[PDB]
Amino acid sequence: EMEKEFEQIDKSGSWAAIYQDIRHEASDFPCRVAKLPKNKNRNRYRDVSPFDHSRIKLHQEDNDYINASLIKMEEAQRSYILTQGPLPNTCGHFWEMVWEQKSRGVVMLNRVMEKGSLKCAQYWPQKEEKEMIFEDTNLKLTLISEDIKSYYTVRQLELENLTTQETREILHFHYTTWPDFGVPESPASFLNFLFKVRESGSLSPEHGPVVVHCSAGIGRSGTFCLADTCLLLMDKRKDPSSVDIKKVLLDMRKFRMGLIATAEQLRFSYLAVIEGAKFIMGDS
Repeated sequence: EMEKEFEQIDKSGSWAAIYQDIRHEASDFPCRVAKLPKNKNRNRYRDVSPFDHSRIKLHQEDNDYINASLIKMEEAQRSYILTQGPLPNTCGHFWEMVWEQKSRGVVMLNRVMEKGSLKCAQYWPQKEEKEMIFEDTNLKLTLISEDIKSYYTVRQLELENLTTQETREILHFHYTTWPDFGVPESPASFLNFLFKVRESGSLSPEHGPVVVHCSAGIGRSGTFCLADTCLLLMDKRKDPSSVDIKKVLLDMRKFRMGLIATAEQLRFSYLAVIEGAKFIMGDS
């Protein structure tokens, strides 16, 4: 299994080089809509944009733009929407997208404030008595309950379409202990969070794709998604060896640029995968 390749790269200190070549090989597609002057304030990072071919479009004739990409993994048959942490002006959009795409879960792998700066808006209500209503998108959001734990918190939110008056339970999985641009050192904590996300059914085919985000929606998001798909493919085939993580990542990269922000996050992905393989291989 890839545990050997890991053993090698590690003992050869080739992680940075391995990673750079992935960059060298990554797809390049236009992000023209993202770059339109009108969408300037809809993007958190000038350098992180959704390709036009895979971007999620809002169902509104006004401005259908949201910095979000539909990562569609055909082989594994799993889809994810990776997106930047919503901005003060784009939280309505974010929830409109969650609604229109029929998402059931939202995986947040960052904190509103990191390294002294605001890396994401507070797009969800922290107290059940104080719900949020997104006037622009005409949606109401309410916290029904939350289960806070050591390094993560799961929240149960109710999103209501004030138009159709319809209601939906949205599960919010928030990893609170993962360093920006970092690795959550210990595949254990990551995998435990991953499996909690899985067990919720949020990742199931019967639901729209799960919305995964961090600040830019490429580093830690890439990691979550990469480790999950790799484990999914090993599962389908019940054959850990048939999985090439670099090929998997390069395929995710055709849907959104920059997934896996540092060589360590890549190294971490192997770790989480090789270790998650245990369980996936019958050692539940």
